[PDB]
Amino acid sequence: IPMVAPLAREFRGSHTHRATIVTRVHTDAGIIGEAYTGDEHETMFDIDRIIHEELAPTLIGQDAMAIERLWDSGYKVTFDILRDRRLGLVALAAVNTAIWDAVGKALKMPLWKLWGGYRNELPMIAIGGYYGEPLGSIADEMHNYQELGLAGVKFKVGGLSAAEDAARITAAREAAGDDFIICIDANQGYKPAVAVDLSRRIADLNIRWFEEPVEWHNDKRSMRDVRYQGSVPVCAGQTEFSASGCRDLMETGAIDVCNFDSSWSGGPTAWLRTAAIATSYDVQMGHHEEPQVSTHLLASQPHGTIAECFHPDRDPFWWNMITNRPKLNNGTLTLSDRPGLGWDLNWDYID
Amino acid sequence: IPMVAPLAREFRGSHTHRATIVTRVHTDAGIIGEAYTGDEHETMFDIDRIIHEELAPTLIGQDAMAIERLWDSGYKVTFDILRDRRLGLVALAAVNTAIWDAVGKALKMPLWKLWGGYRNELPMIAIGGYYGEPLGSIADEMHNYQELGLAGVKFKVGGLSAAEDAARITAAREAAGDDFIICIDANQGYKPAVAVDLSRRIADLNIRWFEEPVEWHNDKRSMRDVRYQGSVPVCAGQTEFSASGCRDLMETGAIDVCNFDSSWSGGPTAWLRTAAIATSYDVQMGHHEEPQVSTHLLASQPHGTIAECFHPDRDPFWWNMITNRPKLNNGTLTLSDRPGLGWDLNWDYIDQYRV
Amino acid sequence: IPMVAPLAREFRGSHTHRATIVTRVHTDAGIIGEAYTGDEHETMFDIDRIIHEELAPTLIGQDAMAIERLWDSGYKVTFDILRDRRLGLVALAAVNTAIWDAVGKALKMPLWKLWGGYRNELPMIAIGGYYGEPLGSIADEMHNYQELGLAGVKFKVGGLSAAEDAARITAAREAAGDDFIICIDANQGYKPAVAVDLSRRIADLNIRWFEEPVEWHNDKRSMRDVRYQGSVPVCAGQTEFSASGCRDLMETGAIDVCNFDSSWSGGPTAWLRTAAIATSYDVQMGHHEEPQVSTHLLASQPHGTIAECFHPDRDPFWWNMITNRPKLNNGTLTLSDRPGLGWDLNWDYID
Amino acid sequence: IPMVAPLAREFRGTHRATIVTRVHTDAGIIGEAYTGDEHETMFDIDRIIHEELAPTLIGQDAMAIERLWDSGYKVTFDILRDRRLGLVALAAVNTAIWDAVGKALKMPLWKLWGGYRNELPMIAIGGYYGEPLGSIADEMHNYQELGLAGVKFKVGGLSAAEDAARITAAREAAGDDFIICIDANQGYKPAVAVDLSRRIADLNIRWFEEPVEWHNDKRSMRDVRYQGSVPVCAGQTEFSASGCRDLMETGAIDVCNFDSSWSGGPTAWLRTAAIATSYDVQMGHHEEPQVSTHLLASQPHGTIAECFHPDRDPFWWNMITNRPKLNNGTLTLSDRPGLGWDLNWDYID
Amino acid sequence: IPMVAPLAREFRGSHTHRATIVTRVHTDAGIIGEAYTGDEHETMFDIDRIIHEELAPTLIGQDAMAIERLWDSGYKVTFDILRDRRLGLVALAAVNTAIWDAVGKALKMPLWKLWGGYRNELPMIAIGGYYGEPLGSIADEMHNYQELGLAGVKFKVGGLSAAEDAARITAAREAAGDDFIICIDANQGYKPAVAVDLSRRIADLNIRWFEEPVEWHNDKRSMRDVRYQGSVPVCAGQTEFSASGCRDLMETGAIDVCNFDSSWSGGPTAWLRTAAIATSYDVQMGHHEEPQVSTHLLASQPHGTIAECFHPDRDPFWWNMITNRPKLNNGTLTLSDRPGLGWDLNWDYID
Repeated sequence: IPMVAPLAREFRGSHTHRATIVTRVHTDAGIIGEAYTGDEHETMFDIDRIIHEELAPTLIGQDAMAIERLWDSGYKVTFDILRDRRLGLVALAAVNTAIWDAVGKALKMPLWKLWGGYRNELPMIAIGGYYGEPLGSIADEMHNYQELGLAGVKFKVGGLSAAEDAARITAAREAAGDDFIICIDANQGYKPAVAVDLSRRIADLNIRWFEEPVEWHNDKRSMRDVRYQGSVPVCAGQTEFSASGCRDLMETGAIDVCNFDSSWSGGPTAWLRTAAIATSYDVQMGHHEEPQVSTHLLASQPHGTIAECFHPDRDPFWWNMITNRPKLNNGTLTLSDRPGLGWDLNWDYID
Repeated sequence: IPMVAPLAREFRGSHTHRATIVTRVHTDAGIIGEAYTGDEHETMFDIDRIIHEELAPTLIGQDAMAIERLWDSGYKVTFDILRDRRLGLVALAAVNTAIWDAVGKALKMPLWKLWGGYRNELPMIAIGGYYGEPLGSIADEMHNYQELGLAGVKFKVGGLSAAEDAARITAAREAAGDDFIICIDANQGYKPAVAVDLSRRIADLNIRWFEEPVEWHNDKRSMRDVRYQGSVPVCAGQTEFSASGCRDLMETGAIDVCNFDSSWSGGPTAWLRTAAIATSYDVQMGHHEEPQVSTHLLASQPHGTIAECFHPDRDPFWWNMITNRPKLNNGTLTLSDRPGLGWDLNWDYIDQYRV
Repeated sequence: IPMVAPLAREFRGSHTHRATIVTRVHTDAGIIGEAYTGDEHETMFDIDRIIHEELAPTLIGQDAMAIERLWDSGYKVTFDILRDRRLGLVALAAVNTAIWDAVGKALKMPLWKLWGGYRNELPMIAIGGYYGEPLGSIADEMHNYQELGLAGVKFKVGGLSAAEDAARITAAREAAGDDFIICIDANQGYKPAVAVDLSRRIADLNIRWFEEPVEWHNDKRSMRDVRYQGSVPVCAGQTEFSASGCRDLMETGAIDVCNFDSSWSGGPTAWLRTAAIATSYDVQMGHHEEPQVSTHLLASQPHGTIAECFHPDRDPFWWNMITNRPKLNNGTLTLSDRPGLGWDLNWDYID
Repeated sequence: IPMVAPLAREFRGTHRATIVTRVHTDAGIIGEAYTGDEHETMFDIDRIIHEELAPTLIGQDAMAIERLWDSGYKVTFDILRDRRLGLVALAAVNTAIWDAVGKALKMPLWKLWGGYRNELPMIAIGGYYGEPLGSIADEMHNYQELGLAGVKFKVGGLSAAEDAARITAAREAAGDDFIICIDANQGYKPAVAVDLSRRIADLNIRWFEEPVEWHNDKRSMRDVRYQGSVPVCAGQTEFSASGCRDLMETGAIDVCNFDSSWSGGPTAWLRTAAIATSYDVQMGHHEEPQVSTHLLASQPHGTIAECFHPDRDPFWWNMITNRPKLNNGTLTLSDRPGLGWDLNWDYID
Repeated sequence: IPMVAPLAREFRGSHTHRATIVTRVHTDAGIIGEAYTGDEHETMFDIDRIIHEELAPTLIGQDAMAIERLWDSGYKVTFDILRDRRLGLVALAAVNTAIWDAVGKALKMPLWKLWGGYRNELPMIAIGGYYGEPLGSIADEMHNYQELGLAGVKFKVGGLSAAEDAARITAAREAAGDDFIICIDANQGYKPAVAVDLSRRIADLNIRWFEEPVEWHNDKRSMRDVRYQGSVPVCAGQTEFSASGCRDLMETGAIDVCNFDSSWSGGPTAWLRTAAIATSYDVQMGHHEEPQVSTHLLASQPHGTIAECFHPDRDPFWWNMITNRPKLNNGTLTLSDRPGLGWDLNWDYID
């Protein structure tokens, strides 16, 4: 199926702001592959430019079925020495996502199955527990996510001290009950000793995992210590650039869960390689937000964990962009059989 | 001490069965080295062929005293790339053990001493806790073991959820009291996360060690993690083919104790290499089953731990094969000064099950 | 700022004994660099011989300002194949510390500031808890240290069973109360299993760190395990000959704190290098004894920890050698703004 | 010396862009320096310098380097932007502070940072594809004229065969006594890089900089190091001392060219240097000669300073009016305090 | 067989000098285990002292047949944290070797065979090529070693540039011809770059191995590099304190041959463990000098290489202390069936 044209529409919404780039790739057949990815702002147009003048050229007229070849060719945009490597990886991820959506449709295959079809449903939690209580107190916020029918939450920490953040984590546990998944994300905020201290303080609250517990410079070796001296499993990966970066994390013994973001690292083709390596290390797979694509990627794997999304006011793109978004049935989301990503977009909202 | 002949006597005995080969190395002096090794059944005869057709040629007429020269030549049988590598290892181990017995007798030295002589006594446990209670309830099984003089038990697990298995281990601990050693064996049965769950659940039960907790493909690194995220020491090495494999285990930080099985990996010569490696990594040595050889090996090393055997039902050989077997006295077994393995084989028994 | 002469003044003092070599480096200016370092009794004269016959010829006439150059040529004394490598390392440190004291003075800069200037105040613990109770019972001793203004103690262990030594530590904790710092020092006396056992027992006594828990031959890896299987952080680095040796310790994941001794392996120049290597591994810096120098080294670093000393009956030097010794204030110490090491040696004592 | 103010003067000469950072003190001392070559993000890094860094410095003791550097380090914690922005803003401030404390102490940085030596060879970065500076032979001779010690020849863009030919040419034109480092800019496939390395084993190449693709450089360039014939150099792409420790721990490099203006300033660069000594790796430095000359000179394992042709980099040549004269490709630093450079305010405006 | 008395006889012979300790372990049987170990001169009486006051107490009345037990008990002497660890290792080694000779005699087994019996025949080379040419010119020296029947020489280097040393090595190869083994030893004298350069320079002279090429501090990694960037095998280990240290050199991929010295690190019991570690690493075994002991250690091992001795003028102890050295034939030495080390010491030379 030759490709005829890749177009891209730019978004922006407030709540400070949410942006994304809808990418579509029309083919010589009647199929149009589409997916929106990346929530990037200040660099949204340098990325859109990379897609039209750098990636577009090596795609137009190519067989959309030979993904390895196309991906191999577009992977050169990550070689530019003068710009932030992410601009090339996010652009590449955008085209790789839209293409994959096209191939699935052309094979009449939902992406969760084309990628392995381990299962068509998984739990989904919400990223909350933001400092400042912009969503109310931990009690109200936690109960709101339950009413929404979510499986659990990715509670934010890393801003206060072990003791203080330990209270907040405890408040959540008590408000939601034991029948709620609770993960904690530090965003690389703690120094190794603080994170260990915290890890031990909540050893009894049943925390799913401690996401990016320590500072950035030596996170591999440091979260490894937090992992072996702490009481809760460690998760990371979103900050890596490629599969090689997630492998190094795994080799260092720093993680239990890898949350490599495909929208940030070159698309599903890159994420599926990380996925395969995770099996050889017995490491579970996760995915930093991006529900529109994580659900399929995760579900498709025997080691996939949970899917993540934000509160409707934190992220409008997932609650409005999709009109056929499955109903949360007791925390778990079941993917349909609709080929590709199988999503129905909302063009009135798009504009 | 020239090599005149190798006699092989394999035999099966049902309890579903117990098999082994008895190897005998005759010498031009009066001496006759012998020992029974391994528990191969379906491949037993392939191993027999490797022994007489591949190993005997390099032994007959050679100086049994130059064990390294002999081991070096025979090691090549493990090079065949079209067969299971274990066949060559079990063959090499069988003959190697026999020779050591011969040299022990020629030197009028009991192996536990000729190999080191750290001590001549050590505790022994029984491998039990089988699912299905084939030996009675957990309680009855431990009591039977204590009354038999055993030091403790290597309890089976790896077949249920962390909750279930933890409950089963409690019973065992609860039924035997504190003066009893308790190790657990999952046989590579759990997924890392589950192994860790269990490990922490039995943290206050004084569990000697968690043997082979995780699945086979990534066992080294995964059990490494069960070792640092869990609460109990970890043991492995039995599934390794050689000393190198064990070294990787120790270099990975996977084990606290290595249970390299000599009968399965080239005999005492290779085991002692592994045990030497173990000392540089401060890893304690253990040995999976084979009490007729492990007692000497483990007793000779400064870092040796405990020997293992089964219930007479599970394994009839240890109890019926040896005649001058020492009486278990309150968990420990002390070796005599009898040269070599110093064992007295019961040929009425052997003759009864020869094949 | 050239060299005019190196003066050495050896002396012993009995309580087995306390020995040390005072070194003075004279400049063409009116400045004299001086410092006492070590505690090498029997090999004392051997060291002074190295200082005079091997190092002096590479310093006289040279510029003291070029620390890196003088160091690089002096390090040759560590190459001798026929003697303990410590001999050459101690001699190089003896002159290296004095030289630093000289440029410190010639720059009107107190060493803690010249070497980084992170802070100018830090806690100090006493190294006691000796088997045989040479300073009374554990209760009397901890109190004796509290009355002196010390922040805590580094308790000696490594000689008895985990249970016994665990009771000993509980005694010190129970006597001092919670507002006291407690570290334990095994001096490479335990087997890993015993160390991990002990570590779990004292888990509720809030131990700052477990210094050199295991036997020497496989210490790196063995203590890494006591770190991941145990409950308290591990410290080591004094037994190491160089920055590289401390790096291995760090690369193995063996330590939480590196206590590399400036005086035992080259001097401040080597110590500072190890400190930089530690920042890269999120490892904190400590320093085995040598308060007359450790205070300046540790105070300058952002990851610096605690300074250490001995009871006056154990080490008369730190307590009698310095006439302007800083005052302990509820466990803390503060350095003046005086150039170099800023110390006033009591010559009424050096005799 | 307390901070009284930090002034930022950025300018532009396909382009050259830098920020001249100046740190005013309570005394009459002003720590100044220009650092890095950011053009697109220039104004964002300038903003980080005044809105995020300035507050942590005004009224502080410039002497306590560790303390100041330690609080300004958080500019690198922002998860929503290139990490390089804070890193660059931090280097700018840290570099200007060093010159200040250097001037306050009457010490030239090359000596204050160690003072191993005051002289070192300097090579130029050239041999650009397209021959913008003329044929290889003429560009080599041109650098010979200028008295440079050698060149850092660009490669990584053609076949092992072609680049080897280009590199040979250079050897042919320059002679034997001329340093020749090659630079791929992470452009080769491991296999191709070994091929090139082997082919040039007799041209006496000083080192091979960033030979293989970025994604797995550590392990990959390490293989080039062991399967090839010439020493490998990398580090400029690392964000920190830790990244550099990794290249070293992996056995990837022979020389580390960590870039000071790019990763936090001299305070960070000197940490990577301490580390390197423990691995016996030599220290190099990606361009920025106005700062690298002192850093490298001060270390016992220092190697070479780098600069560009007057056509490619006007700043070094036009801004500092008292650049040392080259002698057989070697450069001697003066005893002037701090960095000792005298900017050209005419050119600045 | 019980031990009744450990007798030591200090040895001092001028050439600077050769010193050694002749240790004799007496038993209630006829047997007397005897041997002379290492070369310590000034620390000599310290070592001798450690033997009588620290080790003899743990041997008298004991069973010499229980080596592991005895060795494990003697090891504690290497625990003294206040003195060069070598003193205890050398004392431990003296006692251990003497005991092995006793058990070999009690078992009527020659050690080479009791330790393995791989072979009773191995080649021997001489340590030579000393700077200053005190043993004549290179050619003269090579021809000397050949007329003596030696199989080769261990040529000294590490003092000059790669070029000049490459020529010294060239002179030797050219004076000895190809029928000669040529190993080189830098005694940790070069910098990595210079050693690689020298290694690449001599790639055609057929050099058996490059011994301790680089400086001490980071020798493990730095020699791995010499090994992979150079052209000749690398040998080291004699500078290591234990088998763990040799295990580290192996895990780092630094050597091809391990020349761990028994008389310097705890004796045969220790060296045999290192030998076993070495087979799991496909690394060959060597032995820094001590031919009176190494001949048996190396021959017993299937991966043993070459025994080393000195020129009669560099060391008279191997040529005069052993009244019954087998004669060199075609550069190889052949061991007899005499129990233990099977040597007849020259008591004339001893008194």
